[PDB]
This record gives sequence, structure tokens and C-alpha cells, in this order.
Amino acid sequence: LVPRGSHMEPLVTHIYTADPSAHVFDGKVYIYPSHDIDAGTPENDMGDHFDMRDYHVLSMNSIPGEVTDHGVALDIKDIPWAGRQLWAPDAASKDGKYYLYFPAKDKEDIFRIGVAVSDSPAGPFKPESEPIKGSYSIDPAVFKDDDGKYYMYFGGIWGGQLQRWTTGEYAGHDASKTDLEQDDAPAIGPRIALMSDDMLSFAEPVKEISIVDEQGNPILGGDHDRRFFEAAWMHKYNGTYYLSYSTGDTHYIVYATGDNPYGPFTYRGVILNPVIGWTNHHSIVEFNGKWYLFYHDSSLSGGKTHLRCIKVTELTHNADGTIETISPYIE
Ligand SMILES: [Ca+2]
Ligand code: NA
Repeated sequence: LVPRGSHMEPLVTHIYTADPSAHVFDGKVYIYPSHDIDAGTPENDMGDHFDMRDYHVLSMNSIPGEVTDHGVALDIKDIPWAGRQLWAPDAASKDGKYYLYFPAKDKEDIFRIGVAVSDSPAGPFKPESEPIKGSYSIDPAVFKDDDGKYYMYFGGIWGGQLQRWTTGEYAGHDASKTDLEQDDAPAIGPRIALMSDDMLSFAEPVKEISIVDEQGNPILGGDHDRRFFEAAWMHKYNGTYYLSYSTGDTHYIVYATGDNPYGPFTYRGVILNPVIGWTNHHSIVEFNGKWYLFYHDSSLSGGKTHLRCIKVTELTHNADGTIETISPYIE
């Protein structure tokens, strides 16, 4: 039991970890990451090489600090609706219950988002027997706004299948493997829905978020440096709403700002430059008055994209609301 997270070192090494969603529950940091395994499945752009099967919840009392692995919180074998692939999760707390939101493919090989419930932030969690009605695609972030309303941000293109949901019904397994394939049109936007009071469903039809440049024009499909790929995250600073996300094939975490949960959000700049390994996935959390960026890389595995490790670093906002770009391997 030794302290970790002082010089951007891996927070845990006994398992591979990715896609960290960090929260402060009960005055502690709780982290909800994917648990990477060396499944030896084929590698490709639809992500079959990411064949995760369970979640472990991690916690820290301080940063740096000892990282507690609380064991298996949820196993894919116990989720009745799920076929494969437990991808980037998140958690929320309401009225003394804890909710784990997770993307997984159903038995028709279509990504949906499910919820599982516990009395403890560390789990374990009991999955609902079906996924959230009207959910689709991947990478949920459930954000509690200051007014007590909770919103799920979600979506991912390419293997996350968001490009196959243009009409509210799945376009089929022969549909686009990437995006709309119209680079001069506006890019695909992430999704948002207000959550129900009981946290098991959406309280409205799912909305799509507009992301625009500094001149107010939509980010285009061809603009891979700035357009949404996956890993939506929401935080607030100065009353401004910050939508951050991964750009996928250009390997950035970027951010965009707006004045309400639904946007539009105006692209501002880069949160995190590219890491070791193809994927880049993060969260941003305030703990004891300091802001932290949780992220991952493939450093521990010697550069294997599907065997990752989570890390943390301090994140600096300026008073005008801009954020200083982090480069992962400099200081
Ligand atoms: Ca996430
Ligand atoms: Na910048």
C-alpha cells in the first residue's frame, strides 16, 4: 500500500486501466475506469481488440495517495442484456444511492447504455435487466448540475456506432464504419438527455449538441483536429459549461464552452496532447479546491493500444475561462 500520482506515473499497475471517470464522493476521489485485458481478439478500427468484461472501482483519499482497488464491481456475465464489450463507464450519486452507467453491446451487437445500482460508491452494483430506453452508442458522462439536475452526455463515432443513429433507429451493421462521409457538412454532435428523477431513464427525447468554431460556424466532418469523436465530459468553471472530448484519430482531448448544458459549445482549444497509444480518454474533477485531469496511456504495456494505464495531473484554468494545454511527457 504505497502512495501514487506524484509525477504522472501509473496510478495502478496490477491491472490495466483506461477511460477514467473521477468523482468526489464521501470526501474521497472515486475513479470508474475500464478494466483492460489482453483478450487477444483481432485489432481493427471498430475496436474489437477492446474486449473488456468487468469494472473495478478505484479510490484515493488524497492526490498523491494510496489507490484502493475495490475488486470486481460489475461483471458482464451478470448483465442480462449485454453480449460483449464493457467500455468507458461513469458514476453518479443521488439520495444515498450510487449509479454506474456503462456502454455495452446488446445481443444484436448494438451499443446501448445501461445502469447498475449500489448503496456504496465502491459497489458492487446490480445491473438493470435492460439498457436505458432510447440510449445508444458509448462513453456516458453523467453530470450533476448545480441546480440538482443530472444530464447524460454520450456518443462515439467509428466503433461507437453514433454515425448509424441519424434517424433514431440503427442503420444496420452494413452502415458507415466511421462518420457521415460528408466532410463539408457539419460533423456529428454528441448526445445529451436530462435524467429521470430515479436515475434509470431519460426524462426527454435525446438531444444532439452543436459544436461551433470561434466565428460561430459548425465544426465540419472533415475537421478531425476539432470534431467530436468520443469521450464527452462536462464540468463547470465560473458558471460556464465545458464540454471536453476526444478527437479520436487526431488523438487530442479538446474543449468547448457554452452557457447551459445543451450548448451550443464554442471550440476553444486543446486540453491534452496525444499520448502513448492510439486512444485518449479523460475526466476533469475538482478535489480540495484543485482541478485535476485524469487520463490514460499505453506506457505500462510498452505501447499496446488496448492495454492502458490511468494517470493524473493538475489542470490550470485561467480566470478568463481558458485552460492551459497539457502535454503528457514534458515536465
Ligand atoms: Ca468517459
Ligand atoms: Na491551448
